[PDB]
Amino acid sequence: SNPRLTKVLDEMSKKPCVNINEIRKMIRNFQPQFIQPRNGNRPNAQPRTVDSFEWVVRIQSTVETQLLGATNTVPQQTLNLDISFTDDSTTITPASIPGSISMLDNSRHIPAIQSMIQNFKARYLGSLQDTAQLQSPQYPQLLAYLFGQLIAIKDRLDLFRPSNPLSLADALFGFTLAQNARPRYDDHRHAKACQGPLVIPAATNSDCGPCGFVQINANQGLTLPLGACLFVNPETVNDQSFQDFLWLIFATHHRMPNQMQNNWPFSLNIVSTCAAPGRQAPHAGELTDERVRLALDTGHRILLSMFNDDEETLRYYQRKGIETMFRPCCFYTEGGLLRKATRYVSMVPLNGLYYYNGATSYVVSPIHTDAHPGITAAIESFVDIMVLQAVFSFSGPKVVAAKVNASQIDAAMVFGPAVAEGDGFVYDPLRPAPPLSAFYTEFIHRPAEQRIFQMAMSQIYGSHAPLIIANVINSIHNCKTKIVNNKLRATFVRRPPGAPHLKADTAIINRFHDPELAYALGILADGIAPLDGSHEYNVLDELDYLFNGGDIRNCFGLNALNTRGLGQIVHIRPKREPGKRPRRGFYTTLDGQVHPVTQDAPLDEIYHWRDHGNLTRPYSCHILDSQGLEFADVSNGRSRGKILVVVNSPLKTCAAYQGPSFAPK
Amino acid sequence: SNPRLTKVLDEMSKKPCVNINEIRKMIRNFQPQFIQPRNGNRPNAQPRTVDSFEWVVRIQSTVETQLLGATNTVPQQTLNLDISFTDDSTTITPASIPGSISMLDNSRHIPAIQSMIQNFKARYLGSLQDTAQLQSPQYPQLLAYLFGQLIAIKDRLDLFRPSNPLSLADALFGFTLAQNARPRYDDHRHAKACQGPLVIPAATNSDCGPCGFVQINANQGLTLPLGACLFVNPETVNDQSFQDFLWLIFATHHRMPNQMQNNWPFSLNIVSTCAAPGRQAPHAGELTDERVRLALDTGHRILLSMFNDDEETLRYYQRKGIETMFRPCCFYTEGGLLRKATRYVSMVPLNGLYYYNGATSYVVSPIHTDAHPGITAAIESFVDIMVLQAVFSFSGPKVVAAKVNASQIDAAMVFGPAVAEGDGFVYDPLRPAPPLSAFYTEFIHRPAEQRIFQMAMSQIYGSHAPLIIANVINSIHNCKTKIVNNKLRATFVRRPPGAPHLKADTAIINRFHDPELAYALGILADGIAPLDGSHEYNVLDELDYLFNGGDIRNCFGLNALNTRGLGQIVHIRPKREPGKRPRRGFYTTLDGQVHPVTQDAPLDEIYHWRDHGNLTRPYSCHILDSQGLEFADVSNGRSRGKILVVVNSPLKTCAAYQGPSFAP
Amino acid sequence: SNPRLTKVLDEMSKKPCVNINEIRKMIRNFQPQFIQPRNGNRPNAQPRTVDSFEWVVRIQSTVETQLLGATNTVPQQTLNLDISFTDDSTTITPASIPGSISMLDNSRHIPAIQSMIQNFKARYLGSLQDTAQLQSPQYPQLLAYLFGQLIAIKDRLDLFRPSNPLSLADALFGFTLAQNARPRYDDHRHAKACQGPLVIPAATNSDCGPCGFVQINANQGLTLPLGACLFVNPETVNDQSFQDFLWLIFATHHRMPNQMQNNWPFSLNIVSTCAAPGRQAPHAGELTDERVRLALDTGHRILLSMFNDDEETLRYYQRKGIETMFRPCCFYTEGGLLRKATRYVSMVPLNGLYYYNGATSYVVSPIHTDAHPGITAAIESFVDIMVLQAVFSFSGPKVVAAKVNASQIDAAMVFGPAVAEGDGFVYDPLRPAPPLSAFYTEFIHRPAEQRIFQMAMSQIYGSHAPLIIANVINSIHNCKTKIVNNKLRATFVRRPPGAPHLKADTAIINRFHDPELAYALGILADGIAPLDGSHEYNVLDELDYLFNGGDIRNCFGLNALNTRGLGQIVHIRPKREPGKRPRRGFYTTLDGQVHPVTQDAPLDEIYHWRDHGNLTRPYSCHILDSQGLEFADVSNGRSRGKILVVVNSPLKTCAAYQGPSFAP
Repeated sequence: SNPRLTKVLDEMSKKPCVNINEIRKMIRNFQPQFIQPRNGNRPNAQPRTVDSFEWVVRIQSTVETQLLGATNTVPQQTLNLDISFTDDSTTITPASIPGSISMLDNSRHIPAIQSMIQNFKARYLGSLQDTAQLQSPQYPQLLAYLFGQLIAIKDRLDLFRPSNPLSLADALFGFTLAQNARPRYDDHRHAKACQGPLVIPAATNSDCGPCGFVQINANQGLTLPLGACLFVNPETVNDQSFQDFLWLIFATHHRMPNQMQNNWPFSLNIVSTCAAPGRQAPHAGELTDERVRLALDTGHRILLSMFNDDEETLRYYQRKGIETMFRPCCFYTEGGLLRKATRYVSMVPLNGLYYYNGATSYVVSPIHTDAHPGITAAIESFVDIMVLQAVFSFSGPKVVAAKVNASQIDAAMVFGPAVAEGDGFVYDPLRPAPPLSAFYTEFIHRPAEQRIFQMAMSQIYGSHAPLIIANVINSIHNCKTKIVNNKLRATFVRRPPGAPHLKADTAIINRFHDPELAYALGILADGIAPLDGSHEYNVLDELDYLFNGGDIRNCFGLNALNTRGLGQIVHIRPKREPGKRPRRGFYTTLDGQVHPVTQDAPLDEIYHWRDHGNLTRPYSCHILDSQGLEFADVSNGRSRGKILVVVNSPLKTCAAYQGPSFAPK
Repeated sequence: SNPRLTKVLDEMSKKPCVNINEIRKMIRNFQPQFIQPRNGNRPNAQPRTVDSFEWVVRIQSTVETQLLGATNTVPQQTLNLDISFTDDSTTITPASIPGSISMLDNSRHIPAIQSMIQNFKARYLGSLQDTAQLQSPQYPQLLAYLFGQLIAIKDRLDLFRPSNPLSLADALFGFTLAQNARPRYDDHRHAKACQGPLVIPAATNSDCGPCGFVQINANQGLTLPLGACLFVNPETVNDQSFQDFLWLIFATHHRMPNQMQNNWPFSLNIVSTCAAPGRQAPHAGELTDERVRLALDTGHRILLSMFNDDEETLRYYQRKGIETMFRPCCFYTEGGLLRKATRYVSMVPLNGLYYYNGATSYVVSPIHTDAHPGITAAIESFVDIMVLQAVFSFSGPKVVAAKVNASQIDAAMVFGPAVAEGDGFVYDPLRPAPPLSAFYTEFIHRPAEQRIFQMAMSQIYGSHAPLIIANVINSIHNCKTKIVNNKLRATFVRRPPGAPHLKADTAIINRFHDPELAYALGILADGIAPLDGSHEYNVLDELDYLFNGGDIRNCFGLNALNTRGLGQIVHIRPKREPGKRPRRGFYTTLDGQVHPVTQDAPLDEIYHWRDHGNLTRPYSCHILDSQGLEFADVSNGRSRGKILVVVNSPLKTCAAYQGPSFAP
Repeated sequence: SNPRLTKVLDEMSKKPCVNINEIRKMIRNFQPQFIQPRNGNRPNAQPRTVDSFEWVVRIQSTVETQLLGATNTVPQQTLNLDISFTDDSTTITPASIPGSISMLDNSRHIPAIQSMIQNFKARYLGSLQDTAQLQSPQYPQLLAYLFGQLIAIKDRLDLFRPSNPLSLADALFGFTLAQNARPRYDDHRHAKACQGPLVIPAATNSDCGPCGFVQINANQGLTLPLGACLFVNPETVNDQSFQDFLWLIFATHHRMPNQMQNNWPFSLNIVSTCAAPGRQAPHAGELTDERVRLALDTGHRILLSMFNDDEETLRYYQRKGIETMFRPCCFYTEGGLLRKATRYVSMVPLNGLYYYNGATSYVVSPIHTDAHPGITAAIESFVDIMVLQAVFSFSGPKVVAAKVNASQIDAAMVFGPAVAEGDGFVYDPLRPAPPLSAFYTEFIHRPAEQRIFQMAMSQIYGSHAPLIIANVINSIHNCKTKIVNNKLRATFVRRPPGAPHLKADTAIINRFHDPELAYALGILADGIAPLDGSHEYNVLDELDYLFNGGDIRNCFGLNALNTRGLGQIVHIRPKREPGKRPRRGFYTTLDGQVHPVTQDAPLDEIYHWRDHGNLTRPYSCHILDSQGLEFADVSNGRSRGKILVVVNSPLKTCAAYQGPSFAP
């Protein structure tokens, strides 16, 4: 019993959303055109070490409006997307909910492992023949996360070509470092990486690279260690690339923050049937580019075999790991927080029994070889943040404002039309700000911003939907981020810890980036209607739609003429009620003031809004309420013409303007 | 005929309880993080000897809630799950009920030794079957208990690095100890270990170490000793690991207190065809860690062989040997009631015939290889007590009070409808405190609790449950602990002298720990809702249910707002409903303090209680009864909000919340 | 529900496949004729050492056709069936699937040795049944593999007379070899034999040669060793032939590479009632050919006795030991894909108990007595690969290509209807070549291929098929070979450095050799017509079928006339059939080169291909697709002639052409 819900569901059924394969196909293979620090210009030559956490590759995209009837031409705007590309952040949390993390099934690792432990094992420990005690939990997650981090290191070094280079292996290990200095990469204020040169662990009897080793032979003993066990044939253990891959994984695991390092120990250790190949501990210049690449390949093969050859969750965890160092940069001065509350993947210490003999499959294009995986991971994340944006805004702007002496019992005041009763909260400013998990959770549980999310994600990803959905929900539940009174100034990565202040002391907490990108990519988009082609506009009625609780963005008939001469086009007068009583009218802006209008007068000096061109803040709630207005016309015609807007962006996907939406017709 | 019990049984059948194997598997590789003393904090450098009997390994677990559609920030709480770490108690008692202790069948042992004797042409008297049956039955129980005790000593001495350790063996054999000094690993008030260096028995003719030895000679008379006989092949008697294991057990048995060295003699006799290797008592440091590890492995091999290759009863007894060192601590004021009443194991002196020529089953994951055997052993006990709590709190909170005018009036004198009429007991304080056994014995044997406890245990364990049920029934049926009126303060391990009296002098004898742990583990949970995720409270009805005796712990809205609202959201006024004489509404707290409510006032001015976030004492029995009360809200429709709760405990298992319950 | 598969199964059932025995019988007495190097020609005098790893024994086979009613003389072609002769590879891997390796039952061995021990009054411990079951299972697999390797070494050294031979034993024991020199029979780059003279183990107290010896004494303890025990009667331990055989095996086992001497220890222990004869290591020439022949015979007798008198599994393992020297070579450009993926045998270390008092079954025709064991062993492998090829090429040619724009587009991008949609794979060349295992594993496990491969193998072999099926499935499921883009040139044995890229970079991974051999042998043949006798072609329809993707090898008329006509017999013109817009007919070759056909022209000017008489590459996948083409003849009705083909191969068997097929 909800007409809007059923209408939207039927629409989404009519025009299925574009599954992610198109996004991957489009983004996989273009190099960035130019990379520069977010605020300013790049220097002549890049410094020795990435040290300013603002460098961001950007993706230009512009809009030009064009129409006859206006006084002068309209200047073009630059809707460009940015990618953080330097700053670090955590993404792994221990919390969980039912679907947040699942354990794989060792239904094809147990037969072989038992048949290989029954024969080559001293004939005095007894016959095992039970195939039921080999039931340790199967959680091969953290390996993929570390793999992703390693790929991220490689990509970050490639993009920001430093002046004096070093081999990726050399930079990662950091042989020629100082006592407690930062690694060659990731050396800045926010950097979180174990400093100092990496230390090889020890010179024990049974070594097989960085991890422990146990053999199964007659004149020996057998005792499976506690962590994970990767049972492999003697052929590969004595191979070369595999040893290098193990060393690389170990190396990237010891650069995590010390505390998080203690939480999730690197417990891998291999068991086979041949003599232990002593640890090699490469140093100075043993590993080189091609050898590293070969090791990466073999490692990917190993991980795929560990995942029961799933390759869709593998790519998921790999993306999530690579996301600690690449991520989209917000676009609105509000502060770019919608991402910060959706970035956590639950995890558990790795464990289980794994057997690896061959390949069992071949994937045409794995993530680790696609010409800068960082960008593709960042955009793969953005294509989800935008869907979340679309679902939250399904009802209204969902503002959160500040008022002094607000009741510390309930924080729900009605703001007027265009803001549904549920949303539109308020909070005292002089006390610590709210936690921002006290709103989102309340938003994504209702059976209107839930089913939409369900079906949209289902169409985007298909069978491997639940995992993402479940996980993101968990992220929302425990997010410590808080709302703040500051601005990002649109040329920063983080709020400058000075005294930026809000224009209206309020924050809209459901906008992350302009919906135009959502339309272009084909994903779901809401509210705001698309602007790419000829449009019939009726100012005399569009403006009316505005003052009764709209937003200017839908009203592309106004922005065109905002200061091109709208003045001598339309007048506003209080009301001409021919009967009961001649009362006067007024309107309320996003602030509290309720300045009124008494007589006929040109519109240009009653509202007088800032003119950006044809790209205004979509959820700014310019006017909340207004009663008693007429909007007379002051020119025959000249208020029922045409307008043409052209937007060309480099990320136009395959099915660009054929996606579901429910913006006013 | 009872409907509630039928409903509970049906629900339990439909939703099976979690198998024990998951709980075992999820602890094998748990790394502890806190080893602080229970009360204070770790000193800079660890001592040289385990003296303060207050240390505890703390399994931290955090819960924090949030008020959806509000700007309030409730501080996060802490589920402090404490495991006692240095304190000695006894879990052995020679008193058994019919099913308590079984007799492992010697079906596969007698024929092998018969054939051995026949092959080596030894002249024995009488068919070995009847002589085995009457002369020596087959009870190997003891030899597993000592093994568990040894593992526990190792684990204890490992976790608490005493600033200059020696070895497992050097702190066990008491080399360089004064004749009155206590062993290094256990030196504190009221310990349970004999002191001074242990003395090896005199070297007689034939010895296989610390126990007698008898060799079987061709064409020569053979007569068995009186204890237990462990026939072995000659290849093993000359092994170093075997003798080292034997020595370690002998040492562990001569360290338990003096009086139990004359009731459970460690009698054993190795029999083989070798030449008596003679005892080679290790004297100086000569038992290195790898040698001790090999000793433990071979020992577990022999033990598992003796138990007819069962590995389940063996695991049970090995664990029961460990609680003598590692115990699960209580989480309430008047604790040490459930654990103190379920620890004993019925036992018989070690005797019978055994045979070990080679191992047959390869146990993949024995106890002693876990990350820390103490923790694994303690958690299983915790599960047992959790289920026992679940069954006990099936029909109320089971209060016991100390009212001076106890004789003048009968029971149900003070406890209104809250405490189910039939589960409240009183006793005048002139006499000493009663014996807890009296109450628990009557509690357990009611058909309603029996028929459910049996099913729960059977689901948890399976074919091996009956031993555990019988043993716990015996233990609870045999307990000397008294319900002492004093308090524990929840910041100690042993009750300190001079502690203050309990709250209202009413001990509650069901609680041992919060049920959230039981929910997380996926085991049977009592009638408490699981604070897991999104909740939709309604403060009016919720509050009304409280004043009918219900537990505040089932009221989420109140706990969330305990000090952040409820002074501007809800009021209390007397009911003026009919035209009859107006009456002053009143409600009765636990101690019989009838409280009158004459003039309507904000709730926070009529009733109070400490704010523990959302973790309040489950069965605190706050309001016994109330009559004539009304609750009206004074907020413009924002008294029906939503809350979110997150419980990220580190001991969550596979069956997260799939376990049965009473009030879903 | 699948009709094609049902038809194939019905046809296979109606026409049984040839039993393996005929193939074995038709090779026992085959005399090879050519021993030239694969590439060049035999030098005047043979070398003194086997170095060039390119020699091959060539089984020549000739086919020549004739155009009935014509004066043309097509030159005779040559089915070059090459058998690699000096090249070492490994066919051992410790990785098994459930049916891969069985455990021969010790039903008839334990009782005999039990009775022997009882008769000789030896004091043993424990009934031998359970000790056999747990302490030592019965896997004699290894000792047959070494025997096969020894036979193979003999055969290799025999065929290639190295201009001054010494003996089987003098080239095996490495007498007079430098500490770095390699053994005479195997001295070349990337060999697989340990170098230098082999060193005898030290002479201890009791030895029956190169292995330990234990005698059973009346009224004396007896304890078995840890490896395998081979009880024998005293009459044999003192025999010369037995010890010579034992020495030969020991020598062969110490010559295989160093790293497999520590994973498959040659552990054995003779047990008897004699006096330890002591090791008598032959040192100078003292193993004459007749003595070695006797050694081999007695050895095969003992082996057959150990295998429960099976002689089928024994033959299989003996053969599998030989391919390590003799392999069947490929007959295509991108070969070494099928044989490289089906060679491994799952194995377990040698152990258990055995008993040999006298032979019981007299195998008439053992392997080692054949004219040349290498050839006989290689041919059986060839049969296995032939059947495997037959099953693989059941639904198309299974192409794999290297297109740079692989990611941008999905599969079926280039391969028209010719390559069954679902059997074409691509990969960008930026990454290294994929693993062949990935493709083959998916190929084999489809139900359609499984249900036919099983039946084919069962018909060929019988009760012993399941071992072979399981072992081949394991091997193919475990292969490290990569699909390297390079070419082989068909005039070598090992891929030479610097060879040119493949044709269109598209490897085809079904072909191993021409199906005419499979037809002749009477085994299952893929969907290729057998060019046997009189044929009645019709060039028009035949040519039309080609341009629908069919294989040119099924078009006899075209191949016969490839360069003798088809420039004056048939023309190609665009189809002008309807009144719609005329369109330029086009056809697409393998590499996606769309070819337009605008003006009608003689066929030889539109399409070309090399003339190999009538033996063209079977699955070359010439024309993927074509649309809008017409074929009209310009000869006065002499385009429907007859042809004759004669295939007088020297390895024809009884079931000449009675085997099943797909397109009869």
